[PDB]
This record gives sequence, structure tokens and C-alpha cells, in this order.
Amino acid sequence: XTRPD
Repeated sequence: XTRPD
């Protein structure tokens, strides 16, 4: 959830 990218 911290890095969609």
C-alpha cells in the first residue's frame, strides 16, 4: 500500500 508505482 506504500508504493503503487
